[PDB]
Amino acid sequence: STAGKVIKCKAAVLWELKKPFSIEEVEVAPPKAHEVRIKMVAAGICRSDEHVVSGNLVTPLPVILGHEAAGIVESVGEGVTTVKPGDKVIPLFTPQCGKCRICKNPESNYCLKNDLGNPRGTLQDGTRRFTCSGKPIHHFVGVSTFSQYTVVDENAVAKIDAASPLEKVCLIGCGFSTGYGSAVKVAKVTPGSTCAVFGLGGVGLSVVMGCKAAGAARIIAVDINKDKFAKAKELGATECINPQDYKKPIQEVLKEMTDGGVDFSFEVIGQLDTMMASLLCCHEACGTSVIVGVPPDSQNLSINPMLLLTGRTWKGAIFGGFKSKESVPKLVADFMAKKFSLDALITNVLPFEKINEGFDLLRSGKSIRTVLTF
Amino acid sequence: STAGKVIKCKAAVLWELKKPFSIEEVEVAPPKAHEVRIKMVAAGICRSDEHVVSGNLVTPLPVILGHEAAGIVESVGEGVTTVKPGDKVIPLFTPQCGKCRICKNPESNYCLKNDLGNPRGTLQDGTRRFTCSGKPIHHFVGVSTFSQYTVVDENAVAKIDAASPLEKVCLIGCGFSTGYGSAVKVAKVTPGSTCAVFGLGGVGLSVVMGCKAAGAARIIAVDINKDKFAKAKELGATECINPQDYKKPIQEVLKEMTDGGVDFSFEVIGQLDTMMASLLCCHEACGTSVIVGVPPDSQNLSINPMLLLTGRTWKGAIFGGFKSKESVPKLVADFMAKKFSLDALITNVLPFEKINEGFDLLRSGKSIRTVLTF
Ligand SMILES: NC(=O)c1ccc[n+]([C@@H]2O[C@H](COP(=O)([O-])OP(=O)(O)OC[C@H]3O[C@@H](n4cnc5c(N)ncnc54)[C@H](O)[C@@H]3O)[C@@H](O)[C@H]2O)c1
Ligand SMILES: NC(=O)c1ccc[n+]([C@@H]2O[C@H](COP(=O)([O-])OP(=O)(O)OC[C@H]3O[C@@H](n4cnc5c(N)ncnc54)[C@H](O)[C@@H]3O)[C@@H](O)[C@H]2O)c1
Ligand SMILES: CCCCCC[C@@H](C)NC=O
Ligand SMILES: CCCCCC[C@@H](C)NC=O
Ligand SMILES: [Zn+2]
Ligand SMILES: [Zn+2]
Ligand SMILES: [Zn+2]
Ligand SMILES: [Zn+2]
Repeated sequence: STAGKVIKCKAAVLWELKKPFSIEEVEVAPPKAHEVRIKMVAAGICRSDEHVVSGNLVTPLPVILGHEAAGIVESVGEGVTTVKPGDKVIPLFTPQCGKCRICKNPESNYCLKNDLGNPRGTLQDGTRRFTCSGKPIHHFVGVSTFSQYTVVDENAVAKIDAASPLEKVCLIGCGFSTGYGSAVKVAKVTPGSTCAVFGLGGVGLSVVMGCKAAGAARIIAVDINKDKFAKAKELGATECINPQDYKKPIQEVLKEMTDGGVDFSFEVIGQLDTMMASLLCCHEACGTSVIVGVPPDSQNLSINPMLLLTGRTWKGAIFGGFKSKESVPKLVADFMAKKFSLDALITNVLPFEKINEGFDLLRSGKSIRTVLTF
Repeated sequence: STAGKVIKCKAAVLWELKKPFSIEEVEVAPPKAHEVRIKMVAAGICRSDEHVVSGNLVTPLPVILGHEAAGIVESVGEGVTTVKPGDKVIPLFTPQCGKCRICKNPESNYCLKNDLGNPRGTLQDGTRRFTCSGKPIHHFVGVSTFSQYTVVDENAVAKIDAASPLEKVCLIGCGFSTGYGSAVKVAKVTPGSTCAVFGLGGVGLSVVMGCKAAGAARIIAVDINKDKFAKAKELGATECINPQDYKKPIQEVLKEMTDGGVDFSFEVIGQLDTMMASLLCCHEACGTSVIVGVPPDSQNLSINPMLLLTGRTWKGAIFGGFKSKESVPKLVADFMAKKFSLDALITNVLPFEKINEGFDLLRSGKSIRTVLTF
């Protein structure tokens, strides 16, 4: 048994910005009251993990990254009632404490227990459960899934269908839920409408899927990488455009294609130029622009408020606006009923040991989601 | 009769920025086939008219301003079907053509026939109906109500209850509907929510009324002029604060008062600093901030997109988001059914000829709405 004991296991540790992950042996303390230790089965590689490597998203180093994952509960601390050993689960980078102002508000999901805003790199009690040869190792957004075992707070873990294929449903831990929810729950795309989606990674394609589920008439997929277009069309895009092809700014291109602008635009890249273009490309009277991509820390846009006065809405969200713990089981249940499929988003499957290869596939533009198997 | 003939009458003309209006003898052409010539009865003085005088809102000069009004139809073009000579009517500075993409969208109201953004100062056929000593004068927002007679497009006039008191319901032609709608329709203020309203002029007080009607639990009225506070309390505000009383910026004061920020914030002034403060004072995870005020023509806000990414919604609207021609009769009918009262907003009544005194009252902070009688 490992229960009650310190586990020595393999993890991918980032010691320095802009450097490869190091496969280290690390020490993983057992779960305290209201904590859950998880044995990872599958972890996806998301651009947000790469934002930390590049220094675009600041969090304390050294760190174990990883936040899109599925696993099986090895054990639970005192007081835990919602999961138990052997349950299939998905760790929640956005917690759902169920008690804070935000958790009680039916329209919001950014729980006050998150470690996203001002990152400390700990669990909710303010300490770390990882050491690598006595040196302490920071957590990432409470979940740190690029390790064979991790420890997370009870309110940051969801119990899912016992029959769930973890190598696929890990995507519901971040990329798919974020993209799909940004369309169906944050934008609330109306049927018959026209949508523009900027960026066709795992998250952008899931936005395409959500717009299709919502009944959009037109979904205009925008990417500088034309290799992304075939999958975008497969998942419901009606047209694909590459900004590099044009002398005009892409917002003007989109407005001229759509009788003055789209009804719903989504920025799913994380760049200020495209966030501006996404806002400007939605119709000034009836358009809604949603920020999904995470911009580099603390860089500003110059905004003429006249852009909003005529009737536009500009908004953003974390995790597709889904309240994490109650939504994740439902989305997995939808997956099990084949309401949507995730296979098209999973381009590569590698053993955990090949994390760096999986990141290079992401940086190269060649992959959508690489899933790491433990 | 005057039907089919040029009418000679008086109008208040603005010949130059930052100068008084001049009461001039003008000639008003008969209406063309889908136009309506109206005899004015009552016109309100809105800050938006003063924005043109001060150069804050750009429009071609020389011009006849005025857009908040009620009157009696003198004559119609032959293709007119929705009003007749003798009907009471409110001119619509936002038209409702009933045909365009925006008019057919249930959620939007900024009809494509508008002369609001990028104004030409004409009627919808691109021509003008006013002359002074035979030389043309520009219209304002399609309506030009500071004149004893004006001509408007049919799609920019609503027929109202023949029994209604025109010296009161003229406010439904702008200030009241804009504020009220901004709360109930644009923000969709929810029962038990907290709201902050920046600016307590006729429009801001109408936002206070709307938040109260929607059942907000707290309505924090913000004004640098504390003489505006007693009326705000009368109309539903729970608290009134003056930013100048505090050592910290008003957004931080409001966040600390409201467990992290209001659910709905409204900027009802037209200044960039208060648009920023209003955005920042709504809660980062669940807040909605609405721009109502008209910003000055040449200025930008500096916005970090992270402000929206956590879950904020930022939007603007014209005329409270009301589809003008269908809504204005219903709001007049609500008034006649005693659902709300307008008397608190009307602080001064003056003859048309004393228009410059009415603007002086507005500029000195003394009035809410002055209504001019013809
Ligand atoms: N808000 C959230 O809850 C949330 C959650 C997950 C990820 N994200 C963010 O969403 C964004 C997308 O993540 P992903 O994993 O799908 O990324 P990805 O790197 O797989 O995909 C991004 C896509 O954008 C394209 N692209 C890059 N620059 C472009 C430009 N200038 N113009 C047009 N296309 C461009 C790329 O070619 C790529 O196809 C990232 O910023 C990520 O951090 C946000
Ligand atoms: N979007 C629309 O359809 C629409 C329609 C009508 C009016 N408006 C606009 O709404 C705004 C308000 O119109 P109004 O007629 O009520 O104006 P108003 O001048 O009567 O009132 C504005 C109030 O804001 C207060 N104020 C000024 N500066 C302030 C500051 N820095 N901090 C706090 N309070 C401040 C003033 O003391 C005053 O009470 C104007 O910009 C006007 O153009 C917009
Ligand atoms: C609020 C800033 C945090 C945004 C980045 C979150 C990211 C780690 N989540 C999923 O990819
Ligand atoms: C497109 C912005 C122009 C808004 C000016 C509207 C104003 C004239 N209406 C009422 O005050
Ligand atoms: Zn919570
Ligand atoms: Zn992610
Ligand atoms: Zn007005
Ligand atoms: Zn129209």
